[PDB]
Amino acid sequence: TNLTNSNCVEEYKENGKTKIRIKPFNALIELYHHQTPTGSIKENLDKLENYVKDVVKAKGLAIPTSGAFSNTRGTWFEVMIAIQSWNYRVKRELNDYLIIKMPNVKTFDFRKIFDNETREKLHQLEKSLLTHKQQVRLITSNPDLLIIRQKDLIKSEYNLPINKLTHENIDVALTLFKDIEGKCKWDSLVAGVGLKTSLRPDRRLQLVHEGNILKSLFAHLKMAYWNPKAEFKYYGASSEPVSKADDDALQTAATHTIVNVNSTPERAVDDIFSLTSFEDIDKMLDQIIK
Amino acid sequence: TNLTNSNCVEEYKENGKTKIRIKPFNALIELYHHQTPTGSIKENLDKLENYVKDVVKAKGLAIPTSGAFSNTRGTWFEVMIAIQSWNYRVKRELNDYLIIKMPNVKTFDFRKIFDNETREKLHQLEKSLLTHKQQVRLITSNPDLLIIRQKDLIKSEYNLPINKLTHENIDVALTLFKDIEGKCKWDSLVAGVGLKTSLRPDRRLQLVHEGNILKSLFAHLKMAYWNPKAEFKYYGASSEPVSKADDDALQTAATHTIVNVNSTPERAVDDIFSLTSFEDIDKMLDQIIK
DNA sequence: TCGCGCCGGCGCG
DNA sequence: TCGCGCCGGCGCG
Repeated sequence: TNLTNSNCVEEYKENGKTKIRIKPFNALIELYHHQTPTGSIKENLDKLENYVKDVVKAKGLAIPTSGAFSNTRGTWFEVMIAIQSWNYRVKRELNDYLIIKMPNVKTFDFRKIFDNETREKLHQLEKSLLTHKQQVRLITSNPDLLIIRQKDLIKSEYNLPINKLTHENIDVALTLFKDIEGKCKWDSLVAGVGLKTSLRPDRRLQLVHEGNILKSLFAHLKMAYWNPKAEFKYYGASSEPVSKADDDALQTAATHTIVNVNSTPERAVDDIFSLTSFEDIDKMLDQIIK
Repeated sequence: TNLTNSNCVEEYKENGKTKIRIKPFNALIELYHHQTPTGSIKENLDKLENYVKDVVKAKGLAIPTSGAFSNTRGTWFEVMIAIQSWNYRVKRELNDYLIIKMPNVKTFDFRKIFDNETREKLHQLEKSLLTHKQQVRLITSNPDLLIIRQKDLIKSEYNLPINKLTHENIDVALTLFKDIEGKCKWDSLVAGVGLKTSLRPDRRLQLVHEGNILKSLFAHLKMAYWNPKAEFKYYGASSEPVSKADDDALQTAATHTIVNVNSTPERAVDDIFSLTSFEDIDKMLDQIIK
């Protein structure tokens, strides 16, 4: 029952004071180093949170703020999803798919996945958009999850499953994006997913912005390569129940598709998934892919 | 120095426990009942926050959570802006403008401001968007601030300035939206503003969604009334410094304007204002209006 | 009851 | 240092 030797929380100094820092990956390793998480997702998140709370208590330290936990829970959910997605393509034996948890736009802009030709197409768009009196851009956060269909990206090292959470295992899932840098043909990118532990009426609209901007960059590519068949879909996924009001908001259109009376309107977010269990991650990936 | 008789915090029961509730309007009245706020905005917000914090301390009660303050600060800033905007149109003598702090989409959907003819134009769009296999919508939060140019809406009661914050004064500013219900011609709506005490890379993109959706509803109206001259602009306003990265994000395009090579692209958010002082609110309104 | 729309406090490079 | 992108906890009808 000894919790005082845990490293899921770290001490550091700032302005002559000792401060507390949650180490979200350490919490995952210290709970899941023999087996990867199973059952209800939300409960595992609360379990991890109550674990760090017990640790700080046992060490006699100040409880981390709600913001620290907001941040921390976001990472847990993403890593749970990234690991489950890694194992999905192994057990399904998807020789030509990758599901990749992306870092932030500054560490690695998702545009860097694309081959030289496609990056130049996007550079032409970006540069022309700035060639006006009123300069415009197309900025969004990196998608949390990207689904890429390209057979020659898959190496045999990806075909070893993750049965336990180590520093080494979490590292490989979270640096997967590095292997595909400058290698994806434009239509290899088939889907992205936004991952949220919970939704708010304000925060759910960030999923619409994301889908809208991504589908707008993709529609440019479809015209630059005059391909009417290639599709890019954008999805949402919550760990909580999704309400009617959440559902309506996320039916919102990618606005460039609704200008004309005889256009068929596209949703910016094609579907929203309520991931109750780890089995639901597999279910979600089944729908997105097949 | 007696803080124990203050009503800026309220006690209420929930599951056999006594809970604390900030009363954000009471905090404003108890600080500004002789004169309306002046000087630096951010400092007045911190002043109001430190006032309720001193009150709970003096009463020996639990300090409200950061979420309670997040909520509370949002209301203070909006009311400060609403009151300053009320006084702006008086001192400028804008006989044909109203600046209105809107409630939420459920209390009063901003679409209800419009006259019967324009509401039917939007109902045709909404209903047709649902008349597909994949149903789509155009959902956003209500704009925080709306600027309406229509001379016949202005009554003489609006021309009395607000020199002190009472329950009665805050009520009139915050129910102003009720007077214009079903009265605005479509092109009377000239601007909306999103008001934020601070920005985040995620949260600032909600201003882009808002602008994008609003300009998409307005572009429909421009076509339904075949008017190439009518404009609707969308603006942001922070109480903190705005960074280069905030600036870039909010240069993002209303995506329906960038489809074609010879389109002139429009920003979804036309400008972002950093409101340091109350004088800056006046400055901002000067640019938006004239 | 919950729906709305608010925003602060992160861990990490 | 700050930029990224995370999300919980509201007051109110």
